[PDB]
Amino acid sequence: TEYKLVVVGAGDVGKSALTIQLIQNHFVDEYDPTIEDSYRKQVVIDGETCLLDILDTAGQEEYSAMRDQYMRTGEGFLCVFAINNTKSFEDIHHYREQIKRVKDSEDVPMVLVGNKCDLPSRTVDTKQAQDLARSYGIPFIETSAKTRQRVEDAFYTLVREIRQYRLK
Amino acid sequence: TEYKLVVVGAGDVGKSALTIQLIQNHFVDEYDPTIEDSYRKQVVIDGETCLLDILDTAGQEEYSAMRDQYMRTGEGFLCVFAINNTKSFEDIHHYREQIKRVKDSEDVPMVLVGNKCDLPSRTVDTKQAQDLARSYGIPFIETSAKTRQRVEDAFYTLVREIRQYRLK
Ligand SMILES: Nc1nc2c(ncn2[C@@H]2O[C@H](COP(=O)(O)OP(=O)(O)O)[C@@H](O)[C@H]2O)c(=O)[nH]1
Ligand SMILES: Nc1nc2c(ncn2[C@@H]2O[C@H](COP(=O)(O)OP(=O)(O)O)[C@@H](O)[C@H]2O)c(=O)[nH]1
Repeated sequence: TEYKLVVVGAGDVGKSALTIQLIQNHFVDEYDPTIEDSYRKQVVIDGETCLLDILDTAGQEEYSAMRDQYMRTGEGFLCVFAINNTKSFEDIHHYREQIKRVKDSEDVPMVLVGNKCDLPSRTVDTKQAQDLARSYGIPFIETSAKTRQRVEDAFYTLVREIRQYRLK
Repeated sequence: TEYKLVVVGAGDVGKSALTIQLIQNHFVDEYDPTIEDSYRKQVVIDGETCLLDILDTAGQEEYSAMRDQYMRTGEGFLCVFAINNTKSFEDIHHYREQIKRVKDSEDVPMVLVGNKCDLPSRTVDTKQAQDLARSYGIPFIETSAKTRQRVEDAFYTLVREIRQYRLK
């Protein structure tokens, strides 16, 4: 029943930073007497219980067996690039296309995120990213994990996209 | 075709340390003109191409949707405890039992690893661990990522267990 969110994108774009900040602000301790220690942590976003996973394909993950499994399991995807890393923006399309193939679906809940919007060394313009999101039919949000701008907004937006998809 | 190895165990036992050390010693750059950049890194152990994944269930992973997927995908498991952490040893049985349920199999290639054997603050005796491995019918090896003792031996042993299982 939980909303299954997957954060995906190139290395070093801030996927871990964004996810850690989200957890810090949204984790709760839940009483559950059907488990050994009687309490478990969960993340609740916009009234919805959420599971969170990060899909990397670089570094250690260039050796993983699990890429396609993450894409099959995930329900909605936060597609992250960094606004000072043109290659990370170019890499978005590959991840989206892979997700659609693995899920065998034209309709998958996604949000495009341009992270590191605090930085002055921008090489990806807001309009380039807007154009990409418009083509996909999805929201685009600029965020900063460093300055804590729109981090919550990005995850809330994805939760809404999943909720809408579940109504279809 | 690749051998799919999963490293599993409690938090802080040295799963990342062991895996990083293995990769450092066994990664190769492979020529493959069917991919964009023409080269990809792979890990080769005992002549076998291997994929590597780490299954954690604590910390960030207490929020994951992926536990059972790791267990279904993995072919052989390196079940790690630390010899200065009695709880991590007690936790092994739960992981093994979960793996067997998810895989719906009584026969799964595994190796039991007691890591941190460099430490003088031992609370898990070699004989306790030997007894557990004997019950399961699997090898037991003590390792140290810090002093680089038997790290390669642990992964080679698991590769042999998988190879034997593939012959059945
Ligand atoms: N300036 C800035 N740095 C960030 C931001 N988010 C992450 N970083 C830094 O970018 C690097 C990569 O972040 P990380 O979370 O490890 O990225 P991942 O590899 O995508 O998980 C780290 O040094 C972070 O501190 C951000 O919004 N602004
Ligand atoms: N003394 C000692 N420390 C180790 C050894 N392996 C890992 N560590 C330390 O134990 C801690 C946890 O290791 P880590 O690889 O992060 O464990 P994981 O959470 O199971 O992936 C870190 O501080 C490591 O440096 C070992 O063989 N000996």
